[PDB]
Amino acid sequence: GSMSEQSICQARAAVMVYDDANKKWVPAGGSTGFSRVHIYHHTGNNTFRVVGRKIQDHQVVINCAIPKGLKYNQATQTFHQWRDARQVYGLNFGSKEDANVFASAMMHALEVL
Ligand SMILES: CC(=O)N[C@@H](Cc1ccccc1Cl)C(=O)N1CCC[C@]12C=C[C@@H]1CC[C@@H](C(=O)N3CCC[C@@H]4C=C[C@H]5CC[C@@H](C(=O)O)N5C(=O)[C@H]43)N1C2=O
Repeated sequence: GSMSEQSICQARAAVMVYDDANKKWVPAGGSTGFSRVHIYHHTGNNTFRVVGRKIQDHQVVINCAIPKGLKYNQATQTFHQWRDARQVYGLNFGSKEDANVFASAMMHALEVL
């Protein structure tokens, strides 16, 4: 938390999860809109996670570990995505600057893990 984790970036993005059964992206957490998406570094054990909160109502729409070896796909300059055993996640960034901020922090996490 506040004492164990440190934010290494903030970026604006609509967070989406892939509905594998329907072959469609769905808003993470149930409602379409932009979130503030952090990567948080647990400095103690050198782990990272992605945490995003809807700007409007503060709902946490994503909270997922970044595992070592993750393949992070920059599909376009403003839409990046990744997978784990359970979900495919997509970040539709509000600008290329946000995309670069977040990708730059994710790529750091992946090299230091
Ligand atoms: C082997 C594998 O798993 N491959 C993954 C990718 C991957 C590769 C390597 C490592 C991890 C991963 Cl994750 C894969 O390809 N995946 C993950 C499931 C989703 C998808 C599969 C098919 C569709 C084709 C279309 C494409 C897609 O979704 N978009 C294209 C460009 C961005 C464009 C942007 C936004 C969203 C807003 C909704 C819709 C729209 O804009 O209307 N849309 C889009 O159309 C978006 N797909 C994918 O990304």
